[PDB]
Amino acid sequence: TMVKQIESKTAFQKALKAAGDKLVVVDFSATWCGPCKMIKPFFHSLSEKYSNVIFLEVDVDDCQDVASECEVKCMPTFQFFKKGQKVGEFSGANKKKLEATINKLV
Ligand SMILES: *SCCS(=O)(=O)O
Ligand SMILES: *SCCS(=O)(=O)O
Repeated sequence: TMVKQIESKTAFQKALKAAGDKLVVVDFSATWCGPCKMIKPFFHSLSEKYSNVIFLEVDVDDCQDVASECEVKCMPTFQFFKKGQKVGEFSGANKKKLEATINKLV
C-alpha cells in the first residue's frame, strides 16, 4: 500500500533522489511471473511496516531497457539503495531473506 510503481526511467532517478538517507528497496518483477505473484502481498505488507524504508516497483516488460542496465537475469530481483548507490542485492521469491536484508541494511 506504501509501494510506488516506477513507470519511467525518470521516476526511478527521482525516487532515489527524494528518498534522502532512507533505504530504497526495488522489486524488479513482471505480471506473468509465477514466484513474483507469490511474494507480492508480502512485499506490500512490509511497506506499511517500515516507515523508514522506501518501497519501489519496476515492471521489466515495460522497462526492458532499465532491467538490462541493472543486470537483472531473473525475477523477482530485489535491489537495495542508500543515497544514490547500490548497497546490496539478491534474487528469488524468498520471504525470510527479503526481511533480513531490510533489517540489516536499514
Ligand atoms: S521503465 C519504463 C520505460 S518507458 O515506458 O518509458 O519506455
Ligand atoms: S540499476 C541502475 C542502472 S544505471 O542507471 O546506474 O546504469
